[PDB]
Amino acid sequence: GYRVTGYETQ
Repeated sequence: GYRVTGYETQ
């Protein structure tokens, strides 16, 4: 298994 996140704001 694995986990991933991403987040961005201008």
